[PDB]
Amino acid sequence: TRKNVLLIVVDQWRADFIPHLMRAEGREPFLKTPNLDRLCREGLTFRNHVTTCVPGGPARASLLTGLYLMNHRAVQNTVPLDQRHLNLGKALRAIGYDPALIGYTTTTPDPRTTSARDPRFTVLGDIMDGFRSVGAFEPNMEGYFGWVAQNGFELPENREDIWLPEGEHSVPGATDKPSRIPKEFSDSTFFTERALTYLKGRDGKPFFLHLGYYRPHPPFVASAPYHAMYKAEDMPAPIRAENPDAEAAQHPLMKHYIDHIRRGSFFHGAEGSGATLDEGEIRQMRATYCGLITEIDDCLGRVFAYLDETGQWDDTLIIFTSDHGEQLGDHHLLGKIGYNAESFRIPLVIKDAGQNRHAGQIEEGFSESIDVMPTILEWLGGETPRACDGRSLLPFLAEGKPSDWRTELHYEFDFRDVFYDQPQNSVQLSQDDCSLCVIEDENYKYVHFAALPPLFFDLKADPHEFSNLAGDPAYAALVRDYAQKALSWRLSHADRTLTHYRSSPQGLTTRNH
Amino acid sequence: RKNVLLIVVDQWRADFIPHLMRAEGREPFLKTPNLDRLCREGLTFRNHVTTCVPGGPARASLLTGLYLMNHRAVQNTVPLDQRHLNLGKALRAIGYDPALIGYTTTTPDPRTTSARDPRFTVLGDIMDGFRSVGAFEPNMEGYFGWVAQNGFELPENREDIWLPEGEHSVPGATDKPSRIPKEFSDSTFFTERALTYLKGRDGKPFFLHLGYYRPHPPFVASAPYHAMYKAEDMPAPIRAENPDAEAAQHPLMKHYIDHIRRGSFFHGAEGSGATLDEGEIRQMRATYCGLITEIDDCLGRVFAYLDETGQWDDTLIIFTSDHGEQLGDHHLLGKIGYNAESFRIPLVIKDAGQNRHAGQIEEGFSESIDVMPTILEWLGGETPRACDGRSLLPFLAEGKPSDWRTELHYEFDFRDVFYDQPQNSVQLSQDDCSLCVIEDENYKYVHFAALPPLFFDLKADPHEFSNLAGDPAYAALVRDYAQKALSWRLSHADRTLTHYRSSPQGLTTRNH
Amino acid sequence: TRKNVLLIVVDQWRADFIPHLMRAEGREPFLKTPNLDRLCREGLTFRNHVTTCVPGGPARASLLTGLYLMNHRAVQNTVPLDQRHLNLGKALRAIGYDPALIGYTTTTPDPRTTSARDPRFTVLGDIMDGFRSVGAFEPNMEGYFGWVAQNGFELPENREDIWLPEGEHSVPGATDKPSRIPKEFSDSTFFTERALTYLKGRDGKPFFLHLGYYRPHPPFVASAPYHAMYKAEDMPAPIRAENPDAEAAQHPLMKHYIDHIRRGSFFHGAEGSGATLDEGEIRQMRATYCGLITEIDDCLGRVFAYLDETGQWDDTLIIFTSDHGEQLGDHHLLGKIGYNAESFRIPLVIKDAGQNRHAGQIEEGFSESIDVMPTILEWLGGETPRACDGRSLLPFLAEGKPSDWRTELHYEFDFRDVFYDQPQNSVQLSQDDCSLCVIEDENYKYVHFAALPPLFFDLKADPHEFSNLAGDPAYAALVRDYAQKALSWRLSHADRTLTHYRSSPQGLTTRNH
Ligand SMILES: [Zn+2]
Ligand SMILES: [Zn+2]
Ligand SMILES: [Zn+2]
Repeated sequence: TRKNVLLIVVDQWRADFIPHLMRAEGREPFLKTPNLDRLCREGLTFRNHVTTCVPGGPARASLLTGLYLMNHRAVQNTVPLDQRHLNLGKALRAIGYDPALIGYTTTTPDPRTTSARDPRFTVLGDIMDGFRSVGAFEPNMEGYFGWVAQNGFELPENREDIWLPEGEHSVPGATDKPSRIPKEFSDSTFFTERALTYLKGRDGKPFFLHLGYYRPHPPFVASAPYHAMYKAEDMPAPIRAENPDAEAAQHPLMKHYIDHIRRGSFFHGAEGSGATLDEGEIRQMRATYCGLITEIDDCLGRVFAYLDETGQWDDTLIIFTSDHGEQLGDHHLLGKIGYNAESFRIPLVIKDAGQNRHAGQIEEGFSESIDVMPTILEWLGGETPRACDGRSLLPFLAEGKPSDWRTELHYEFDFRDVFYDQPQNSVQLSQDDCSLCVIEDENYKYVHFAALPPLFFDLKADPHEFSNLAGDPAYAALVRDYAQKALSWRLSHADRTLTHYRSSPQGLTTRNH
Repeated sequence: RKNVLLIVVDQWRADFIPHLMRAEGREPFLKTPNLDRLCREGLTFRNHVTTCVPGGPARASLLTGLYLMNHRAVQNTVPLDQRHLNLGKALRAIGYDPALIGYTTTTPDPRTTSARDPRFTVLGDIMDGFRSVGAFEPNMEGYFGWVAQNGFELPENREDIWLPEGEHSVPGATDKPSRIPKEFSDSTFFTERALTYLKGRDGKPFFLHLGYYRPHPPFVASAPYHAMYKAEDMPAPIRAENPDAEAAQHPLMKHYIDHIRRGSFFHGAEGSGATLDEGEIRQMRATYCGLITEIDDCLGRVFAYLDETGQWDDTLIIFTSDHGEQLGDHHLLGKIGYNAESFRIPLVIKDAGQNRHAGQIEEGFSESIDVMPTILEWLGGETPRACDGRSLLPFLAEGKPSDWRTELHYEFDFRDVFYDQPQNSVQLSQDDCSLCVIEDENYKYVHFAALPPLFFDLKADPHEFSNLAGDPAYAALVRDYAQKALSWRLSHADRTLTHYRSSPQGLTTRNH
Repeated sequence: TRKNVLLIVVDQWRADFIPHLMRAEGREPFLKTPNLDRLCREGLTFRNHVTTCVPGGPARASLLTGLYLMNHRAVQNTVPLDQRHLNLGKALRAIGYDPALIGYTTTTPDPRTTSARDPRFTVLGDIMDGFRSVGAFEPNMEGYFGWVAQNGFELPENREDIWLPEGEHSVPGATDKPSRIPKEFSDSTFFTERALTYLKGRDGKPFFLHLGYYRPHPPFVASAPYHAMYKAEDMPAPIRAENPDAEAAQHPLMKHYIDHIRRGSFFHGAEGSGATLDEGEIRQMRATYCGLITEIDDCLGRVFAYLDETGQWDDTLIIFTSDHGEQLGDHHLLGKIGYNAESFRIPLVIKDAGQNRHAGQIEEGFSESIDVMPTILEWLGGETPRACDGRSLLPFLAEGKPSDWRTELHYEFDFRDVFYDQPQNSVQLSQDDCSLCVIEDENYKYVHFAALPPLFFDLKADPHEFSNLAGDPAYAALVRDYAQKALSWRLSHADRTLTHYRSSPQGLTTRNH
């Protein structure tokens, strides 16, 4: 009996940019993703999914280890992932699968096990040990640019200028002008061709493949025709306080980011404050973001076609997800940082082999990126490792939400200094005191900071997190309650590596409950 | 020439230190002349706690500088991941031989030793990274063989040496001596190993962990210590109306009242730990002081040798206990649960030379995890990045650093081990069988992972009888303490590699 | 300031197929290698280089760890390489260089660090830990066949039938017909393409690249026009004994190989004994073999072009070599097996940076495959690891053969049973007794078997190893001496990982001599 797994991981794709969910609420989608729509219609779409941390580094450690950031300790980009942790790659090998990966993991190696001069200590990060690279973005995007260059397209002196907007009158920033690279040499095409190459090599033998897409990560410019596909005026408006300073008044960490986030990190060549973008420009960006999205969908179309032609579609567990979200103007922020819901809320669509008993349904239960790894391993016939914080989602594909499933969503962020951003200057704390965790449900959200003020939100009254109730004596019992939940969640999720073992007079044994 | 002598007694309560009784205006109800010497020449810390219980957790913390939340040796019989740097490994790194006497009750790491390994057969064994120079060993064979080799005839069942004298003497709280003379006591044994080690060193610099088993039970003493102290001159137990009144406070208290047995505290006895009368509890307390005095006599022997050989003034001497003991407080026997008497332990530090703070009594909030950093940096080393604890040296200089902790912290995990199954009582799986405590001079907040929490007003209710955590009027305070506890957890997440960075320039490191 | 190493490693390319050396000897070359000729013209050609063991797995382990087989213990294909041993990848990372690699290493993993179900324990071998893979043959050649499918070429049901000769009923075996794959999709073009991709991605940044070719490894069939590039009539005749049995009678190990080697392992779909190929058939094979070589040369052309275009040629150390030789019908043998010189004799050409001071010259010092790794590491500024048996060749590019250079060549072969061949059933020995070592110089060769008769050859009279003297009482003193040399070698090359260390009153110390 052949079983395949296709993990599709996009980067920076928000939860609320999924047509199938828009349609269930009664809205007409403002973008098109027909191939995703097929996955959706044929599988289970998760409405309330979060990555348990951001940015890419931490988010991928959580995704590829089943561990919360509090256990995996890859707290930011550039911070080492301890190699004691069992990653998805190493686990799949232990059950006979070859862990093929396309994309990147943005992982910083363990310094105890590699030379200080290792080139990998020179970039944000590199591919996690334990996977087989079959199409790397590679440090500095070299895999891609080499591939562009070997395809006979002549790149500019400064290679990233392929993402300047086209035409010698066009200002960098939000744009309706295409990029300077053709769609047949887009990074999304690059990864897709690597998938097709790999799958064709396999020639019907069972596979695991992590298919990583860079998009819709910035820079926010798209190859033709995706640049003009959608109109600014059809995009939803950003949700924000009256001006950048009103937003900044909420919390010191909010202020650092409002005061520090640059347009140049989201639009190639652009200059100035991300927070000072006007509504018109955010709308345009947003439409470019929709283009990038639809290109991925066109791309998934090719991968699905090859599975159909080779009779593999019904043999394959396809999971579609993102590593993290993106502010996209919400609360005057660009990117993924801080405590706001849009940075953590990501899509999850799972299509079982065969005809899916819940095909087309929308699951409301609270899932977390740490759940993916246990799901895959259980589905391929293996055990969920003891150390994992996450739990297999497979019951959702069966009877439904287990009776003891989590009742709140959990996520974390660590803002200690790295080489390109120094929150600690703004916040005046040392690195071991720069974190927060979040506890959220249908009615409230509590953000607790290691050593700064807490935030509490009535999501019925204030669903966009504008009014901190945390200092209001009238809410003492409620904030108590949520602090207590958060505390119990920590206690219950201390490291589990060896805590199930026991010496006894009858020798070493294991406890299963 | 710098020496370190770490005396770790077992089960010795914070509030059985004469020096502190005297400062409080009381007449010591026991005598510890030698420890009294240390306190007079040194600093006594009055608010010191072990960050967990029982003996393997407490010692993992003590010997790694890590809270239970990071060392994960959450109970006796639960393995200690060997990734964690221990005191002995650290000492070797700064050129000290980590000589150890007694025991650490450490369960080894399954990933680095065979399942058939004999050490997975006992509660625990000496920790990797030390030089054993006098092992209680597993099953206490090191001691027993020493008794046998000294020519003392042992009974069929060896532990019957701690049956009380006389074939008509009732096992239990007893006024009769043990069936072994003091010259073959376990405390005499450990002391003889200590003296052998020290004399072998012949003046060369030294680290030594001098472990004693006492006042661990059984609560029975060699002559004359059985009689030395009187049950009429002991402090009364502080407890509720009856077992059930106390049981009713919390489901874990119920578990322990309902299950602690007398045989775990007096050899061959049986019946319930909770149902001892105040008369019996006081007799027990008399035996305990006896065993305490016997340790003091022993340390006299070890201190004497230090004086003779000119080493006393070079030797950082640290006196402490792995954990406390209820002694019938709250109808409990042992070191379990959340009550302060299981966690409050002694700490007395005598520096080299003349002590700037000789005889003084420190009030700052110290924790067992601080001991290791203290030793290491005293001998010229660094405090490892990974340690939750902090060096105590500033207290022996100018005093409490302006950024010292303002609360005490301690944890307890009560998952099923092979001789007690609290999961049956409280109906939780193992990963939810834990609590942490957060305590200052005014309140204490005991938070459970999956049972109702406890909150006490320490002024009005210094002995933890009236849970206030469900009083709506207390919402804001109970929040505050959950809030502190939550910040402590966040702030004390594992730090092994979280200080490193990659950069355009290569691998670097943040100090702050 | 800028320093590149390109290590080119071909497979099964004999040392006596190097035009530069043939011209030096006075012979008109029977094949063409202009691009290799350029390296020779500009660099140093070593006429007496050997691989210290065969076949692929073991030879590569030696090449890439600097260790003799007596120390790396990867004694055959399928046998694990202990990971305690430090390889080229790991060394390079420790001096700041990315260990990019193309091709394959056929390394069996270390079972103590990897699960028993790891799919890498299912193939002959896979890529060695420590290298970055930027162009894998992959297990099964999937990487290549994936790249052919994706180029739009329609592969047969049994993919490997691309190497059946052209035509409805051309007889498999030594052939003059082309293969059924166009040259634009040959394996040689695949490895090349991946090379160019890699270099184009680097974009001037210093690099290390292991550029591996599969050719001229069998099957012996070539894409058009390489199939008819050379004529049987012009190919050197095989050197062999009068008949197979006569060859067999020299030693039980030879007899086992004569009796078991099949034409199918060298011509795809062929049947019969490789031993029984007549000389016409062998000459045909030799011609096709030259076919594949010149295809490689053509390919090195494109790579050298790109270094020339980009101004990198003068900044690049280029080392050209092979993992092992090939009997190519000599002694009635096909493959790389036993003790004969042609299985071990391999090419080495080294072009230093700048204008080489020994350009064109031919070095005669005895070099071994183990010396390559130290050479590269010293040239890049690092140190020769203390464990290495090999020694740096850079003095040859400076003043010349060091005054204490080895005075003999050493190589080894272990013939314990593997899944696809079982010499233990022929020679009746247990696996720890199934080895030989060779010691050879310009005048004598000694072959020492662990548990079979030894062999001794006078190479002036009998340069082709036909007349074993080892049992002639008149050579007892000479055999003694060579056995004594062999013994002294074993003793002086015992594992050095930690033997330079000492405890002392002062603490831990190191002894440099
Ligand atoms: Zn990302
Ligand atoms: Zn203890
Ligand atoms: Zn080979």
